[PDB]
Amino acid sequence: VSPPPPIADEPLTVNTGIYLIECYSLDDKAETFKVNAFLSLSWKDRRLAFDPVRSGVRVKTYEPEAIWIPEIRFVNVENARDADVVDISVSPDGTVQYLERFSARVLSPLDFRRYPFDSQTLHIYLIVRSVDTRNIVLAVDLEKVGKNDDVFLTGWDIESFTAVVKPANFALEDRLESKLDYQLRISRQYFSYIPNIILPMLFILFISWTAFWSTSYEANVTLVVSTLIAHIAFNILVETNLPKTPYMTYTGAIIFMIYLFYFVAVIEVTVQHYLKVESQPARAASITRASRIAFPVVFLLANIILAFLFF
Amino acid sequence: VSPPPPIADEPLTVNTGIYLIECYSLDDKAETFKVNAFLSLSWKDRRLAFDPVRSGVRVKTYEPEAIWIPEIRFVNVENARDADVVDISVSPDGTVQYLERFSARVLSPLDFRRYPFDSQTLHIYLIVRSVDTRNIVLAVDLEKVGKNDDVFLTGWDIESFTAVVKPANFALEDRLESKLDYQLRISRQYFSYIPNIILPMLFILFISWTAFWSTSYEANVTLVVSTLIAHIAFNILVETNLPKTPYMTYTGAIIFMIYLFYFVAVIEVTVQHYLKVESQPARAASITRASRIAFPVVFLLANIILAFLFF
Amino acid sequence: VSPPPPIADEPLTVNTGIYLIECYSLDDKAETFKVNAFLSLSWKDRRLAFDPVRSGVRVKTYEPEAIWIPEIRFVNVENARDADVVDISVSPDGTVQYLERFSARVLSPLDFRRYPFDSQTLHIYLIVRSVDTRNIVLAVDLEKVGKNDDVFLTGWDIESFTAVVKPANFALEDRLESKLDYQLRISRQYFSYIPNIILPMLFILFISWTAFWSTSYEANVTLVVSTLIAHIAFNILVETNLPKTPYMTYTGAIIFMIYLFYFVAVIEVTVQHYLKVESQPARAASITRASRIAFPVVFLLANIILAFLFF
Amino acid sequence: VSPPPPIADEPLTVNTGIYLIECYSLDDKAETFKVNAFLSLSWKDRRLAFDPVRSGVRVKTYEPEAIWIPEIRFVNVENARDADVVDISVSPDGTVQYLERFSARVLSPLDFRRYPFDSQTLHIYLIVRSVDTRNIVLAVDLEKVGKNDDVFLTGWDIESFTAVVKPANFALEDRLESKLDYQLRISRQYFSYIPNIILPMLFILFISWTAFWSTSYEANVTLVVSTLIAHIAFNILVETNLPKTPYMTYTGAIIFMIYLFYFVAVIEVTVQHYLKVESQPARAASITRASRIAFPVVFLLANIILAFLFF
Amino acid sequence: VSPPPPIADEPLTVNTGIYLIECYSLDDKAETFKVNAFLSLSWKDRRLAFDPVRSGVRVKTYEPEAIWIPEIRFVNVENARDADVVDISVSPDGTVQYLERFSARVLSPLDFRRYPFDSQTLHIYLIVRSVDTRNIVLAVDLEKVGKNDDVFLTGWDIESFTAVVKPANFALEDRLESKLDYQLRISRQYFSYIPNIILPMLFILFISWTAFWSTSYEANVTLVVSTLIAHIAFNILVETNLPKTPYMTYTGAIIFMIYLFYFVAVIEVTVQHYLKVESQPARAASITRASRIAFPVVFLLANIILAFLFF
Ligand code: NI
Ligand code: NI
Ligand code: NI
Ligand code: NI
Ligand code: NI
Repeated sequence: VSPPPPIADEPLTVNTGIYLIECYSLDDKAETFKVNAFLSLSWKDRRLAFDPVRSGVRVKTYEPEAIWIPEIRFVNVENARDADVVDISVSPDGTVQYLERFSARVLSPLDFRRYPFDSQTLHIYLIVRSVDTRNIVLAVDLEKVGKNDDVFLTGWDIESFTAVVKPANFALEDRLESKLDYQLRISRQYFSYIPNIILPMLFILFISWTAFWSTSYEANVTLVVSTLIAHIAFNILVETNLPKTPYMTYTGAIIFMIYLFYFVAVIEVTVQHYLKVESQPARAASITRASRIAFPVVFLLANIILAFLFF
Repeated sequence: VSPPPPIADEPLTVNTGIYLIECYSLDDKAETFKVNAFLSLSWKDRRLAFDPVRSGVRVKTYEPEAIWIPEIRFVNVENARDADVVDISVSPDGTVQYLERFSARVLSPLDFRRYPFDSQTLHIYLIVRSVDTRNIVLAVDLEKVGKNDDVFLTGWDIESFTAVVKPANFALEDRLESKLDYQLRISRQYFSYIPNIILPMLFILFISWTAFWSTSYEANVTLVVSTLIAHIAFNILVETNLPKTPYMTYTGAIIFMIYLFYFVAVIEVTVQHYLKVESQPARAASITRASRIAFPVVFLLANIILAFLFF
Repeated sequence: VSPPPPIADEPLTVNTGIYLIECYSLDDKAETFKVNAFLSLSWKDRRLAFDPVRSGVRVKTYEPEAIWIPEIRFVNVENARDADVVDISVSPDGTVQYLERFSARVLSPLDFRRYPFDSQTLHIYLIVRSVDTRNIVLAVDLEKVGKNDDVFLTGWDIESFTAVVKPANFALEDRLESKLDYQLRISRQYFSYIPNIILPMLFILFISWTAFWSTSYEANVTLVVSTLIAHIAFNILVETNLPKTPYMTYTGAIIFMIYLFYFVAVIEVTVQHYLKVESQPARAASITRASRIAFPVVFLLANIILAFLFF
Repeated sequence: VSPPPPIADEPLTVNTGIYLIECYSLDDKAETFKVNAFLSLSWKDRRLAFDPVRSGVRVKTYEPEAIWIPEIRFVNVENARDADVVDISVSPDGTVQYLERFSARVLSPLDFRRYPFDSQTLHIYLIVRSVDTRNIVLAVDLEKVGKNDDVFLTGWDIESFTAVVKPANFALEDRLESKLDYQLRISRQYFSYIPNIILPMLFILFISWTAFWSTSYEANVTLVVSTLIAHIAFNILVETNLPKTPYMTYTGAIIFMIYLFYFVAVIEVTVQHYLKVESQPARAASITRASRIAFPVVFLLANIILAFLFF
Repeated sequence: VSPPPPIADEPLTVNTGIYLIECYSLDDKAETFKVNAFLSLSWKDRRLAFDPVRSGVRVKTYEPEAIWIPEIRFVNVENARDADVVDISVSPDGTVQYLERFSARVLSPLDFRRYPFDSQTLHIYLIVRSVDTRNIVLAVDLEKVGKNDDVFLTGWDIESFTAVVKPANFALEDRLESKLDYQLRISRQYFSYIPNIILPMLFILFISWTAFWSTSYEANVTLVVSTLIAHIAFNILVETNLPKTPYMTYTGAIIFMIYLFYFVAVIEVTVQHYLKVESQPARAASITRASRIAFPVVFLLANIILAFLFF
């Protein structure tokens, strides 16, 4: 088999569509997601044209090996898609209608800068390589691009599944390549982060600040060091659900900043004890009373600055 | 091969049945379960009809490639099912009886709102796409729907395995689609959660309340902060076996609430110490004595409110 | 190909044997184990009978596709076995000798009630479904059931590999099914549990009891709360390599009970401090002296009761 | 099919090229990385030469089975590459242009000596074994060696992808072997290690040094022992993202050294208490004041020595 | 195809060789290792004899399907090897030279008794089953047994790769089997265990011994209990990289022994406090001074005894 011959000099247009059946395993660390979908393909092959009166059939069903089929591939997949041909139908004018159901593990970078209040645009790149006989170009039929209503991605809200209608045509290894960008827009369900991570982390930090209403150095050391220990258990838990980033994240910035608050609280507790031992308690009292206001105020202002820089 | 021709204009009815052989790996985090079952299919193909007197056989056995077989698929599967044809039998009137044994990893959402006292309805969606020649519709043969008595799902009680007899007929990519819903009802075995998670978590909380029978600030700080540390090691264990939900769960609500009790206990311990340093112990004594009753009472009432809202 | 015809009306007997080559990956959490073995099959097919003088051969070697072979399946496997046919030999009287080497992941429930002093009976269920032409029944040739001497299952002692000679014949979807039970008896090597889990867990508990020889409330709080923290680090470890059981395990019972001992020790430490603050030390001293005997005695008796209930 | 015959006695030159499409899963522990790329092959087969005037075609497209293709393998792969032939083009002189898209898991040792400020040279070894008819030699077509601009390896900067143009020709199992070395140079994005590991680890260490401004033995013991506990919860995190190295790593050296600082701090805290109990506080004061300068100074100088030895 | 006929009654000798290309993933817990190697086979098949003068050719090249090839298998593999035939060369006398490149996951038990100063003998068992026509026996061609110089097994030193030249011939399921033992001798690179596990574990133990230079019960309780807590984080980290054994390991013995030292240190700290409260400090002082010598001395002697028993 060889590609359909051009009537003039035009490229062969292969109309595409992806219909999502299942979306699962969005792996934040691996920056992958698994997909199960329908891939629809359509092109004109005049050599397959027939007369409906003479043949007695209005449509002709072929096996993939019997006819020419464009070699359509995905760019950003781990391995080639697991595909099963559902139907191949040829109309009298030779219009081929191809339908396959496939499953694939897709590589798609994630921007964690605004985590856990982030939105992502997952990509599925469709590609076709031109042949020596003729150039093959891809097109999107938007009416054949969609998703099942039941498509759910645990911990995410699915906004839209669309395609950038204009393909990216370029040369690769002395042959033209036609690339389509299918985009799955998702937004993170941040709800659970508030009672499970944000508030417990704030509670232990506020507990360390009770040392500003205590003159007992031994109890203060216990308060600040134990909550810092209680905080270490929380930081590690964050940096095992996310991959190693070259940039600063919203949550990473807050987590780092909270260490400074523990560090300055230890300095305050040390300074307070040192002055009282040095028979300067009136002074230690001024630093401790100022700390009661300074620590929550600086914490609030630093968080407003951070939220502003990130959002 | 082509589909059986209609006598009038009627759709081809494909009778289905699923008999569960094995149920395993209910993954709460992934919201998947693995299944090993028999899939039975039945339809009339008049082109395969025969005379029993002339043929000398009452039933004819065919290989899948020899005859037309409907392309039946599962909607909510990770990859296409691993299937092995067991038998194909044709009766004299042309009624085909197809039997295959398959294994599949099924995507089925779980509602954790009442965890660990939750019940679930797992779904297995059977689907068939109509062909150009004729429309294919699915039906349930209730006599061929069941499960092996030995079918066990570790940590769960299997209630029933039934099918919604009326299919969901709809258009998908300019063709008719007939969908059946097979439902596996299960209820969680909550027993082990009581001695392993609930009671140990309550023990450490009650230990923090012993600070209400102590005037020693340094020992009180040690009691409340250390048990809060012990509590942290328990929340992490629970959350890592469940996915991220946009709603509040029963266990998550209790776990969050217990933090407030640790936080208020620290305030009480701080207030008590502050008043005694300020030479107001009669007052500190009133707050501490009230706390002895308030903390268990508010804990009991808040749990009654939570149990009411969730059940 | 069709099944061998019956001389009278008798069912076709398929003699079976399983010879274990490798046993690996006994997964306690998943309740699975992997197996690599030989599966031998034997049956009489008179249509394959030949004269040795005329044919010039004493044995005939066939390809699986050339002759009729019974569809033998395993009941309790995750997916269908990975099998490779080794040999098919036909004797002059039509006796077929089939041999395949296979590998499979087997689902077999484990009873953890006596863990880590437990024994298990792993099962491999062989099954055959009858055909319309005739009924197929399975048989065990005990001389063809065995295991390689080098077969090792890490952390377990392999006792025996036998088969329940009488098959379980039953009707399933209007056809006879013949099921054989192959049993692999194993006993857990409990040795390492003594120095690695049991004794370290007992050491920290006995360390908490040193608080009964101390009047220092602050040191006592540190002793009991820190060892309870040390006990938490050991419980989590056990409840990860074990599934969520609807019943109570031997180790689970001991682990739960040890919490009560920590809880009562905290009450004692609190009661002791409260009485001394109330200028009643003679009384606190009586409770503390009684606790020195009561705690180890109640611990010993409760363990004797538990060992009796479980063994 | 047989290899192309030599015109004189020359070896057959197979021109190669690798174009990277995807780079993912650089597993530090396993010392592997996954690759998805184009493999281009080119050689002259005179038996396939044709006249463009007579044939009416300027290029001829063949199926892999129709013509002779060199058996090209990768040396350092876990299993054989998953390959799909994209195109086979023959020019009139018989120059074959072969193109396949493949995916493979590559074994490439990593040098962690300078971690997390390390750079690596990943290798992909191409190999061909000579046949009895003639010797096959590999060559690099630099114009067909490259990478997609979007090629990203999470946590790494991709510097270059080049090939050592001269093959390593050698005898292996009584036949000639021609080996090419494709090199992917990468440098680690160390940025995130500073706020997530380096600074938190330094904060807890500096917190232990506050004991040099305290005379309270009980608070000092709490400061140094608790931060050492906090440090233990950091060493474990690093040594589980790397394999077992026979040499010393930069990070491993720092982590080990920090233990000595905790150990000497405990000695100082013990010596200080011992002298004060022995009524020698003037002396304990001299050691404590010296420690305030000695500990940060020795820490800085030891880190300068380490940085010098490693970089 | 059928096996080569015997000239007299002798068994067919199949000469074997394994050449290691890659060694990776030595999994201590699973007791497996992955291998990528060349498997060479050689046997005489007189039916393939030819005259070099008449045929012109000195060697004949065949496709695997064209000639008879012995069914060679590996005993201790998880699944059947992934094999690709490289070459099949037939010499004038009928001597066949077969070469394949394979990859396999090998099951090989590991003796952890001397861990981390252990050496292992990994096994690769080659096997052939005799046929009805004649008996097949295996032999080792030592000239075809080896390994690539670049073969590296991370964390191990590769000593030798040899074969036990004499096969183990035995009857299995009424046929002869010929088994060869290929041995890969390796020794563990223990270096990193010293700064990463051994010394940090010793540091925390020595820190607990500072309690013998302190009269402060509350600081002593903090010293011994906190380092015991710091020790638990080091036993779990070790016993998760190794499987459960029925015997005792070197590292396991040391780890167990260190618990006794923590336990006796708590007794000493308790006895010291008890005597001082009982107005017997002269006696408490004698026990504490003796402990300063006894604890390091008994630790050294117990380690000498352990090293002697294990090495
Ligand atoms: Ni497929
Ligand atoms: Ni299958
Ligand atoms: Ni197989
Ligand atoms: Ni492929
Ligand atoms: Ni292969």
